[PDB]
Amino acid sequence: TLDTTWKEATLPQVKAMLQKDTGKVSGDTVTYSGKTVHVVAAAVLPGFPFPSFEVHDKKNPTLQIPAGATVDVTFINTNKGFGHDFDITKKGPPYAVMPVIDPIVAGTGFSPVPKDGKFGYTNFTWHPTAGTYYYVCQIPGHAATGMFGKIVVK
Ligand SMILES: [Cu+2]
Repeated sequence: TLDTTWKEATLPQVKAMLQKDTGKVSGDTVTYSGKTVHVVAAAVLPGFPFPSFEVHDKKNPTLQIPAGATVDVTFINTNKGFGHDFDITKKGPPYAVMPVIDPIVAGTGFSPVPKDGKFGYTNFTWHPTAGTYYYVCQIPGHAATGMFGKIVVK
């Protein structure tokens, strides 16, 4: 039930997609509003620390999403040498080297490692129920060393 469908994007296409995130930054939180919201996350953008996810040009920010919203997530793997995944779970940190995060409520399989000047990305839709969730990478050791962020659906 994980999303294992990866589309190819060049760097300009990646940038264009990153700019489509509909959240507003305050502090270290990205707040979304409206009936449908579009989260665009990337794994380790240039200039950002490994390992981390970036959303709206912030490092592992907390995503604030309205209860009742349909969440369209775009996940892009911009990180050379790694096939990061993006999985949403109720299980919080700290994470084991091999995270035990079932059930995964929405998310992806492992992404392709970047190649041919191209990056893998994917889109999935999530209809969350109010609560605190986390977006996590399951590549061994990544979540244990900080590759995760929080989602507050309220
Ligand atoms: Cu990772």
